[PDB]
Amino acid sequence: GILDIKNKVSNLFKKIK
Repeated sequence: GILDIKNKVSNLFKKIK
């Protein structure tokens, strides 16, 4: 799931702050 996985990357974007 490409959209799935990029949803995680999106989460990691705020999750990293």
